[PDB]
Amino acid sequence: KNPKSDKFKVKRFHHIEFWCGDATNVARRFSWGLGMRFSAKSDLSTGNMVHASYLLTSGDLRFLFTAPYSPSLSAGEIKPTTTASIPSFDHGSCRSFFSSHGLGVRAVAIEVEDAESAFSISVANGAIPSSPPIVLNEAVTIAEVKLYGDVVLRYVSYKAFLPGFERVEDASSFPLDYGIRRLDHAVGNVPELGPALTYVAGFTGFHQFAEFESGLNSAVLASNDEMVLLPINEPVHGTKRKSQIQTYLEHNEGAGLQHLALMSEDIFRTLREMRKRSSIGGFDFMPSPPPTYYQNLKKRVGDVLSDDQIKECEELGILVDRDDQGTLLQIFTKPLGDRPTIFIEIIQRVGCMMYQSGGCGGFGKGNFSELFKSIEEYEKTLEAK
Amino acid sequence: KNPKSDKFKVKRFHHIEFWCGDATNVARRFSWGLGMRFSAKSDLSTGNMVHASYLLTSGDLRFLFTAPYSPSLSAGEIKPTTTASIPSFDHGSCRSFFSSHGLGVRAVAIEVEDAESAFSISVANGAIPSSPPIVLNEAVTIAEVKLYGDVVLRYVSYKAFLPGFERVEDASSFPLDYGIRRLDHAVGNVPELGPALTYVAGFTGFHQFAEFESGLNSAVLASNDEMVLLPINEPVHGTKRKSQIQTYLEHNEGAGLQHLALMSEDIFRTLREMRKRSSIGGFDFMPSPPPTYYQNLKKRVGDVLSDDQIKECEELGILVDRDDQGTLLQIFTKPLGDRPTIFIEIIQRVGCMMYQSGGCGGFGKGNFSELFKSIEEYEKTLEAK
Ligand SMILES: Cc1c(C(=O)c2c[nH]n(C)c2=O)ccc2nnn(C(C)C)c(=O)c12
Ligand SMILES: Cc1c(C(=O)c2c[nH]n(C)c2=O)ccc2nnn(C(C)C)c(=O)c12
Ligand SMILES: [Co+2]
Ligand SMILES: [Co+2]
Repeated sequence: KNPKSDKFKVKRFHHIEFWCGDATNVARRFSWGLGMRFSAKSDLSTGNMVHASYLLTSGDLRFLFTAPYSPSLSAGEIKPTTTASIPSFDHGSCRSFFSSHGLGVRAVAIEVEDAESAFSISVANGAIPSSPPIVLNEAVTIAEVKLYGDVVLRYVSYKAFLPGFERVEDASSFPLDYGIRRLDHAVGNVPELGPALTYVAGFTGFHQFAEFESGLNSAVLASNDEMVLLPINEPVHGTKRKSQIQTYLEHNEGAGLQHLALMSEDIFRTLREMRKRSSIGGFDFMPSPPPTYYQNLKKRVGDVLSDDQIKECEELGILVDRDDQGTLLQIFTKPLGDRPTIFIEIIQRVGCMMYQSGGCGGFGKGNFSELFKSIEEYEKTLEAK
Repeated sequence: KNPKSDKFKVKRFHHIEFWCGDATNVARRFSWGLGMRFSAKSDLSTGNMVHASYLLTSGDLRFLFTAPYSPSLSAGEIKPTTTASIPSFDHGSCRSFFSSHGLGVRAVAIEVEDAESAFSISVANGAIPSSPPIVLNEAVTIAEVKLYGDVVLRYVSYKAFLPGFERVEDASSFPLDYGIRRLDHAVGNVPELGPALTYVAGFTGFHQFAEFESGLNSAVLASNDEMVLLPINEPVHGTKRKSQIQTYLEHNEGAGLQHLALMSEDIFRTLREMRKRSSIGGFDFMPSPPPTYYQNLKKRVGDVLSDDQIKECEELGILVDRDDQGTLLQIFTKPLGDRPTIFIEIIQRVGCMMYQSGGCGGFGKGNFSELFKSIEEYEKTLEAK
């Protein structure tokens, strides 16, 4: 049941902004590791004396990497005379964010029909303001409200990347592509799920998205057409193995974005490409499930995936779960940086054709149980041996 | 003339430590871009609750990348009970360094016979102390004194990487190698050369190394066998084109390390490998000199390099200079990070065989003149056209 109760018109995920210490090195590492091309920049070479911002793209996926210059470079400036291309940026906030959380997501940006109205309605409905609506070059409006922790939800709307950004010279823009195409969902970790859900659903009108002992409780908020999907987790205390949600909050110094799920148009090719680069500057993946997990795949997805595709899932370490409507293939990277906080999910969904409906196949909640049972069977198999 | 006046026994460059915001992403980028393998780590997985440190190696070259965790993780600790593997590390200092300078070199480390005596003698001779001698696991002694700006000169001595570091698992250690073999020299930029030279030569006993209108004055300090080479630059003001040394001081917020020169055993192969990766996560190089520069190469190094090697220098953008004792091949990267501050030089020296004597061929000072004349001739050639 989707009551379609959005309080403003939301279109789709627009971009994700990382706040970095050095945006150059993070962006180059992500570009090689994820197969995203350098598409736009705003830095000293474009007249920005305030921050360095580099944009990577793959299909519709946009990752923005931003870091501050020395404040001394823009000492003469005031907000009305700023050279920053993102006027919500603030040296002090950026340094405090990164000092407090390390590398991670500052902004989850969604495209809306009218960012000014989205901001007004949001705050009228309980959102905590972060940056007021600002119109850039009479062409794009940006506004920001607090989402959770130090993460903001950013509204962007276009009259017809951003003004002040320059498209990147083809020589520096190598056309990497490993198959990633868009942001599927963006997941937050919070100390208390209930108040976080009430707050965000409160000011967006986003509804609970229906789903279907291991560290978390979660719920998913969704836009009208369910193409903007915002899951939120809380830890469950008093277990035997410590909650990874609690571990996150400790190392992140509080709530923040936990993982970004990136849709691939061919998850086999994405994972082959990413795995070739894991030890030469790219991203590492979580340890693969045991062969028992994959033997168990025939009995639950044998009608969707052939035996060859199931064994290709096994070679690549890919997980599979299924809804009543569709099938999901997924895998998780190790943490993106020094701290055991943010990671990335690669995902591809099968089914729910009408275009594919958002969230088709769920989010893989069933894989917590299947991973447990598969690890237990595998140990018993070898113990027997 | 080398008066061999070192005040303690200095062996060779040991390592260079970068202070980072996220050590994971900088280290992976450098590894791919320079062809250095992951060799050792000290982080949460080794019991270090204070900092993440990752060591890359190529031949004898050691790059250490370090970033702080949340101070909350080590709140219970005191220096006598620390889990840090580098006891001079300090959260506040590291955050201030990076906030002030961005990505750059915190420590130039040299191996000495006795780090405690090197520290005592240094301070007795004017060095400003930074971290007192500390003996690690009864096996290695580390001490630090101020060099210039927020850069320290670090002494390391071994009884027989560092205690508390673990060697890295072969799977995560891909044996990259593009030919780089050791640190040749490490160059500082300061506002006033005279007092910097007096200070450092004062407490080391290092002597001036003999050399042979464009932005700088420089001088080179050297150890007894001239294998530790520490050039220092100051800007020259009142020129037409602004001094790149002054630009550095402005964007770096004061003095600091300007470039690291990395010796290659085959600079042609290094530059081919590095240039293939420039647009896929590696390092970019300065714009190549015009063809006139390379036509002029025959008249000054035609006796050292064949016409094929000279045209291979041209394909790769390599510079050539020569002393009265040896020949030098060199090239410069664009800045390593967001700010126009630190960069890297790749170098290979021809001559002075006895082993090769340090500094053989100089540092390429003659290339400032040759680059000017070559750019002038090339423009006149095309202007004529
Ligand atoms: C992150 C994750 C998801 C996931 O992505 C979501 C779960 N709920 N929602 C809304 C989601 O987006 C699904 C199954 C998983 N199974 N095992 N693991 C281990 C490596 C610890 C997971 O991390 C894991
Ligand atoms: C850095 C550099 C050196 C160098 O490495 C040293 C010069 N003196 N000492 C002690 C050194 O180590 C030599 C010649 C150069 N010619 N042109 N350029 C332009 C790209 C701006 C240089 O940057 C350049
Ligand atoms: Co997910
Ligand atoms: Co040099």
